[PDB]
This record gives sequence, structure tokens and C-alpha cells, in this order.
Amino acid sequence: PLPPVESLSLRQAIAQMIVVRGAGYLFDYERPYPQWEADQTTLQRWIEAGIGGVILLGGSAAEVAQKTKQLQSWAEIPLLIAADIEEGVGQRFRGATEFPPPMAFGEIWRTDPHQAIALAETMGATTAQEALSLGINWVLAPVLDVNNNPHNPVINIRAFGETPDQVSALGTAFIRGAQQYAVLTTAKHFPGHGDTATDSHLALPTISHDDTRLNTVELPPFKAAIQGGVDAVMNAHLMIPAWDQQYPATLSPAILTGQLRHKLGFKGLIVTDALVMGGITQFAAPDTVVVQAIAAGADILLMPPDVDGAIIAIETAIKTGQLSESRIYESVERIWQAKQKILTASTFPQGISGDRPETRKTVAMVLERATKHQLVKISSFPDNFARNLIVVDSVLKSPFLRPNCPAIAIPQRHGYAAEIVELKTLPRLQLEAIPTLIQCFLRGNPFTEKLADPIDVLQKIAAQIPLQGVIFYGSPYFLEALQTTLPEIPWWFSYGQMAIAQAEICTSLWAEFI
Amino acid sequence: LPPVESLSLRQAIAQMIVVRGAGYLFDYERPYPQWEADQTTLQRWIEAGIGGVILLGGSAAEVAQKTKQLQSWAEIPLLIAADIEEGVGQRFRGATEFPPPMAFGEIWRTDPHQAIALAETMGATTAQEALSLGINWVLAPVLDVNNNPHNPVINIRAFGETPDQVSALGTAFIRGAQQYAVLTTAKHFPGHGDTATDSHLALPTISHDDTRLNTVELPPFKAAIQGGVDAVMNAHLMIPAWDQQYPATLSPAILTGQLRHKLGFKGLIVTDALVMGGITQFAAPDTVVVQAIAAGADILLMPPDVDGAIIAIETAIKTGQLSESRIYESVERIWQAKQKILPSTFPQGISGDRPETRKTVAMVLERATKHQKSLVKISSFPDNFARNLIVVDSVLKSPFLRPNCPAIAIPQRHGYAAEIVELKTLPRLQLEAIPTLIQCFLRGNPFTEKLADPIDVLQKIAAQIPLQGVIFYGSPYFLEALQTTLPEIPWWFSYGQMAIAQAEICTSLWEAAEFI
Ligand SMILES: CC(=O)N[C@@H]1[C@@H](O)[C@H](O)[C@@H](CO)O[C@H]1O
Ligand SMILES: CC(=O)N[C@@H]1[C@@H](O)[C@H](O)[C@@H](CO)O[C@H]1O
Repeated sequence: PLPPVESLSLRQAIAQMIVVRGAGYLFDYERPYPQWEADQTTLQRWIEAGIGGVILLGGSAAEVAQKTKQLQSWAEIPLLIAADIEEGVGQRFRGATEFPPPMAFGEIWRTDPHQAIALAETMGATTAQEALSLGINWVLAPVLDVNNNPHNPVINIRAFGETPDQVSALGTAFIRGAQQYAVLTTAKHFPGHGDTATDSHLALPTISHDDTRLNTVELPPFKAAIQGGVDAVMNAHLMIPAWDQQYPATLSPAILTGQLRHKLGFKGLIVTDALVMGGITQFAAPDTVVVQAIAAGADILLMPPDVDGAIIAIETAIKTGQLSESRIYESVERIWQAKQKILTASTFPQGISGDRPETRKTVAMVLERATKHQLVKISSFPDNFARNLIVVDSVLKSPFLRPNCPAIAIPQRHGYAAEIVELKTLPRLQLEAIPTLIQCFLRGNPFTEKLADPIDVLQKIAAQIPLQGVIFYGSPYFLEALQTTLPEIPWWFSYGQMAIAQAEICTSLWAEFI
Repeated sequence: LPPVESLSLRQAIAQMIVVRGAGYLFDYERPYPQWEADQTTLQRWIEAGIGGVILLGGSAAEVAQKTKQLQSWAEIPLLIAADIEEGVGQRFRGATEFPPPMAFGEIWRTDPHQAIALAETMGATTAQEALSLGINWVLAPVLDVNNNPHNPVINIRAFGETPDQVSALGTAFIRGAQQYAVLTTAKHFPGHGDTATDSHLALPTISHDDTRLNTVELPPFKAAIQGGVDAVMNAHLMIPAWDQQYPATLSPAILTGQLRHKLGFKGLIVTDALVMGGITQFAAPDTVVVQAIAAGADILLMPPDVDGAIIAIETAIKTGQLSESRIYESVERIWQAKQKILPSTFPQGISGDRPETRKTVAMVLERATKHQKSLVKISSFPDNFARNLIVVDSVLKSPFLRPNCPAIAIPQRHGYAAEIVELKTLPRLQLEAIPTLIQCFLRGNPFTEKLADPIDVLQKIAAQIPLQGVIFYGSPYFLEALQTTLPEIPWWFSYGQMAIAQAEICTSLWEAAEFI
């Protein structure tokens, strides 16, 4: 059960407003990012001190099930446990179901809205159901950003489309689908990251548009989701000069309170986007940030750089009259209302879809319909006489490439043998001139300063080398420039980078056990 | 367990079979569908009375789920095996990963007493964590003596280059694991140590006489037999001196004569995986299986066709080419082992952060390490000014490389930006000229045609580039060539490829805003 609010000490109350960051992996030494991800002693200590929630990245699903069990066992007040699963729990945690990125659904809506809505619906339902089963009760999604800028490095295919109505529908469908289970759902990133070429992880972006446009494009998904009863809204770190010329949205009273809590009438959790992000740490000190953000009306501080001193800063702000105890508890009340929703509810593996056919088919359907082509069928050759050239953003970021994955195995049956290189390395690579297939896995994500421009390196290569064809996985936006730069060579494209998206494409083109 | 005679001849036969499966809970997750039984097949074969399963892949948590699942379908408890040579964590992450056996041999050169005590800790921690996950059959230690520095498949998987060295370390590992109820397996009799040919690809030819075999190859295996190793796995090797017509796997002279009789091994005699090209190029799947049992094997590991093996056996019993009493002899020995294996529940039993365990791993890596000069430091540069060139065998085969791993992160802080490339791509890559650090993780393993040989391509790069240093992880065998061919470039070497090994070496060369 949940204890009455006023029974908390001012410190326990403040602590609730803080969400820290762990790893899915059980042990300290497995942590990929020890700078940002607390160890067990620090995590237990925080939870026993009343920390409000934990956001987890990394680990197999079976592990997260084990982590969240452990984490919850240290908590007197049940923890909000969040993970960013946009593409489905499978995106974050191997062993759960990964869906194709939202922009894939975007396609289907253009052509067939009634069906697109319904897929997003079960996209949300399944995401919501598997999450509960891993012990994750807070889904930070849907992304409601309207992507108007082909060059947007951070949002890109994470988005349901380029127009507000497309995004409105497909985003509320997802919320509707998840609403079938008890998990918080999160609209992000207010008031939309849609238009920039700049990534707020790297630096502070500025969207120039005025209030008229802002209500015309950026806002409606958000309006829709709030009327929808989305549980939480995560703002981005952005300069919105038409609303505030001083502060980024994270720190602005006019934005978080004036525009959002008041004008749009959002009664849920206003959540700062991660507070360790380059965009914001560059703007102000970690303590200025926490206090100013609460001032601005944020209910939840997501991943503050210094947690121990942040609580202390808020305590000191409260004594110096810069904030008041009542303010803190208004935030607790909202936190209670959401912790109330999550307490009503799955034991791993039970609830994971797995080999369940109905799910596998839904994933395959979405890929198929969202696909884009020129039909053409390419050449076959004898063993290792040809080259399957796989080009990826980073190799440490390419989990979708695994031994015997369709993108490798299939072109191999046909004589092309795989070479895997990073797009940044390619230009400096001297290729044997032999029939060659190029598959680029490239898309936008967090920590992408600018998108991939394979077109130049490719044209150089079409002249140097006998291209059979080029497959693009991930971002669509470079097709326009591909058809224009190289009409000669046929191309195929899919939104999915995953094994089953690979299988579909590669098939259409036509011994090791350990 | 039920009396041995309660089993139908079909179930007796079935106990002699161990099939391959993946740790991942679901079918679509299997990286090797051809060899790895889907969940339906696995359930059918188990209910038919199959002897055991061998698992590959999955995190440790994933695997505990799997094994619980598999034992539930079995009336006779299954042997469940994985090849955890390097610690359960080699296979299923989340469990403990030890540096490879050779690193223990390295220590043994200068300080045998420690090296033996460390090896025993490796054995005990490995048995302990295995039990935790539901893995009762540890296929290890490898007893091969690696004489041949060019040996592709064994390489650093061996505890060393001499019989006395392997016997000591190998038996320690055994005595360590003997603190828990698990089967230990010696591999791969009569030792895969000296060949340049990987038996996964082709049938190795072994020209050594009987005397040489007893001098080098065998003595480790005897030490383990007197030490009580529960099972002995045999290699597919043509040893004419022993059998003119058959590989070790299919030869009664070798398995029955040399192993069972001459060495008096009373445990499980296990074939090497029967899907390997070394054996399959030799005979049809059904001949292979019956000739295997003929020669005295108690366990048929991963027969290429399972259902067809059982038929083929039943038939040969009819024609009396095999014998029914001969099937129950092997079931006797399987009964003896299963008697033993009859734990604790995951995450309990997993060492995790236990500082004794973490220090053991760290000490091994640290005492096994090699560097050209007493101590040397590398220059530092401004951000993204220099090059960190990571060279690996295969990118899909390199799980020790993850985002922000020390090998990437540490040089990064000193201004060397990451570039990852496969050794096969390297000689064709024209390098930008900035001071460069090269780290190649290259080692012997299953499915290796030839040992990766960087010496030539490095030498070419060395003349064209301001090379700061070369670091090798894995196989030691090219260091002499490095030292001779590039005496002016400082080098560092470590047996381990994992985070902790990168961390150690890289830190020593000198003295991120990214969260997702
Ligand atoms: C614009 C953007 O990348 N937003 C993400 C947000 O979805 C996520 O929840 C959090 C980190 O977990 O902050 C950012 O990394
Ligand atoms: C020479 C060699 O490496 N043989 C390995 C053996 O180590 C392994 O235990 C077994 C089943 O996995 O068969 C082969 O893959």
C-alpha cells in the first residue's frame, strides 16, 4: 500500500521527485556507463532514502526481471521504474519483442489510416504488457515529436511522422493500447523536438517558430495525448524564444506552467528530460538546474547529475524561501496519483510474447507495408566471389548484426560474402572490383550530431565498383538523394534494422555452429 | 533414479544422445537454427528419453530459465552441458568470466604455487556458478598441450605448452570443481595440441608414434583420470600409429584399447560434436553413429540427425553388428554420473561482485601480462586528434567490445578516437596520418582456418604512420615476430579480452558525455 502523503519527512518527499539511473545488469562490474549508472550500494542507499524511481538501460529481459525484483525489495514506497522503449521492450532488452520504429507506422497511416491506428494500438498494448512482466511500470513513450526536418539527427525515425494529424492519431493509438495495462505512459518531448538539425544531448537547440505555428504543428499531438489521458509529459531542453527568451523549456515557468500545466491543462507528471544532457548542463550548474526546474513546475527530476547534493539544494531553497514545502508536496500528490495507477496490476517469462505467432506476424506486416522499393531481382555468384558490404553507424551500436543473421547469411547463399565496416571508415577503404551488394544500417538516435551521408561515398563507389544494388535500413530521408544521384543501381529500403526486417528485404532480392 | 532395466531399448539408446540447444528462451532468438533444436523438437526428444542437452548463448538469467524448463520435461534428469572453459561467464554473461587457461600457465612458469591455487579457484568458482544456472556438466578442462604455436583451434584454450604444466593446472581445475556435484570433462583425447588443422573444418592428421603420444599428449589425461575426471571427450583425429583406418572418434583401438583399457578410464567416453566437418567428411551420419558406439563411446554429442541415429542403432542391434547388452553398459556409466549430479538457485551461487572473485580475475590478468620494456608511457593528445585502431577477428564474434568499454573509453580520454575494423579489411585500408594506437584482439578458437597473422600488415602501417604502440589481446604467439620486426614500437600483451583486461593494459599505457 501507499502511505498517506503528509506522513513523509520533507526529505522523503523531495526524494520522490527524483528518478535515478541504473543498468539492467545485476552486478556493478557489468555496467557500461559507471559514470551515469549507480552501483548497488549507492542504489540501495537511495531507495532506502526514499528515491522516487529508477530508469534502467541494458540487460536481457530475464535480467531486468531480476533487477526490478531486487530494486522493489529495497523500497518502502513502490518505485516508478522506467525505461525508454519506443520500438517495444525488445529495443532495450534482448528477449522481449522489438517493434519496427514508429515512422514505419507513419507510412501505413498515409496509405491506410484505420489500419495504421490499429497496429500502433497493439504496438502499445504489447509494449505495455511485456514491460509489466519485466517489472517495468513506466513506459517513456510515445514520442509525439513531429519530424519536419529531414536533417533532424536525434528524432528521425523515432517519430510517427511529419504531420501533426498523422502523429496525433498514431500516438494516441499507442497510448490507447498501453492504457489496457497499468503502466504510466509518457508524451515527449514537449513542446516537440520535431524541428531542429541539432541534438539536445550534444548542445542547446533553438526552435524559432512563433506561438501561432507552435499551436499549428508541434502542439496537437500533445493536446491529443493529454485529452487522451497520457500520464506524464517529458519536456525537452530547447530554447523557445516565442514563449521564453531567457530559459530553456526545462527551466521556464512560462513553458512548463504557462503553456503546458495551465493552458493545455495537463494534470499529470511534468518530467524534465535527462538532466545530465549536454544541452542543459551547459546552461546552468546542477543545483541551479534542479531548483529552477521545480520552480518552473516540473514534478520529476530525471537523472540529476548530483543526487545527494540536489536534495540538499532543494532543502536549502526551501529554508531560504526560494521554494516552499507546500510546493514539494503538490508534486508528491501527483506522484501518488500515478503510483496509484501502477499499483493495481505479470511474472517473467509469463507475459512475454516470444514465439507467439500473432505477434511475430504483426511485426512482419508493419515492415512489409512500410517498405519501399523501385520490382527488380539481382545476380547470384559462386562462393566468396562477391562482397556483401555491410555499412553501420557504429559497430558497438549494431546489436542487430549477429552471426548468421539474415542480412549476412542470405547474401552468402548467393555468393556474396560479408564485410562489415563503419560508415566513417568507408571512404578510406580500397575495394577489390567485384560484384558488390551494399547494405547501410543508418538512422538517427540520441548522441547523433548529424545524420549519415552515404550518398557521396556511394557515388564514389558506384564509379569504382560494379554495384548490384544498395539496401537502406533505418532512415528513409536519403533515398530521395539516392534515386537522383544514382538512378542506374536499384535500391531497397526498410525501417527495421532487425533480423526479420533483414530477412524480408534480402529474400526479395532473389556450417559454423559456435 | 529408476532401475536401469526399467528403460525400453529405445530409451536406453536415447540416453547416449546429447543434443544442442540455445539458452535464449525463444526460437526466433537462435543464432544457429540448423544446429539448435527449436523448443518443440527439444520437448519431443526429451520426452523420448534423450540423455542430455548442450546449451550455447543467452545471459546467465536467461539460461536458468531454460534449464528449469528442460528438466521439467524429463523423467530421467538430463545432463545439461555448456563449454565453460573460461568460466560460466564466457558463455552466458552475468556469470563470472575468467582469463583463458594459458594465462594460468603463464603464471606457472615463474610461480607455480600461486598459479595452481588460482586454477583451483577457477575450477571451484566455475562449478559453483554452473550449478547455479542448472548446468551440471562442465566440459572442461581442456587438457590439450599446445606444442604447435600455429594451432588455430586450441591456442590459448590450453593451460600451456608442456605436459607437466597442463597436468598441474588441469588437475587443479578439476579438484576445484570437485567441491561441487558436477561432471568435469577432459578434452580432447588424445589431445588436439599439435596440429595446425582445426577439426571443425577438416580431419587433422597426426604423425606421432606411440612413444611421443605417451610422452607429451597423454600424461595430462592420466593425471585427470587418477584425479577422477567424470568424462573424457575425444578429438576427431587420424592417428595412423594407433588406427590405420579410422579417426579416434570411430576407432575401437583408440577409444577402447588406449582409453578404456590401457588408461583404465571408467567414466563417460564422449565423442566430439558429431556435426563437425572433420567427422562428417569421413562417413555418412548413420555409419558414424554406429561405428562410434562400436569403438566404445558412451555419449554421442550432437549427432547431425537425431531421429535417424536412434533408428540406425536399433537396426544394427537387429543385424547384431551392435549388441543390446552393449547399450546398457553405457547406460550403466550414464547412471553412475547422474547419480552424482543429484543445488542452489540463481542469482544465489553467482559470484558477481564478490571481491575475492573479482580480485582473482584481476590478479591472473595482471600476473600473466607481458610488455616490451620495463615500463613505458604513451603520448597524449587533444580531443579526437589521434586514432585508436581496434582490430578484431570478426566483429560479430567480439562481445568483449561494447559501447564505452575501456579499450575505447580510456584512449579516448587521451585523445585517440575509436576506429574498429576486421583484420581482413585492414590491409586494404589507407590510414589517415595522425599518431595512432593499434589494439588487436586476435585469438585461436573453434572454426579457425589459420591463426590471424598481423605482423606483415602492421609492419606496412608502421612505415606509413606515426605509430605510438601495439597492444595484443589473446594469442601470445606473434610477439616474438613483433619484437624482431618492429623493435622500436612499444607493445603490450594480455591473455584476456574482457573489460577488465582492456582496463588494465590501457590504464598502464599512460599512468564521457554519452549515457545511451
Ligand atoms: C530528445 C531525447 O533524446 N530524449 C531522450 C528521452 O526520451 C529519454 O527518456 C531521456 C534519457 O533516458 O532523455 C533523452 O535521452
Ligand atoms: C576441438 C574442439 O574445440 N572441439 C569442440 C569441443 O571443445 C566442444 O566441447 C564440443 C561441443 O561443443 O565440440 C567442439 O566444438
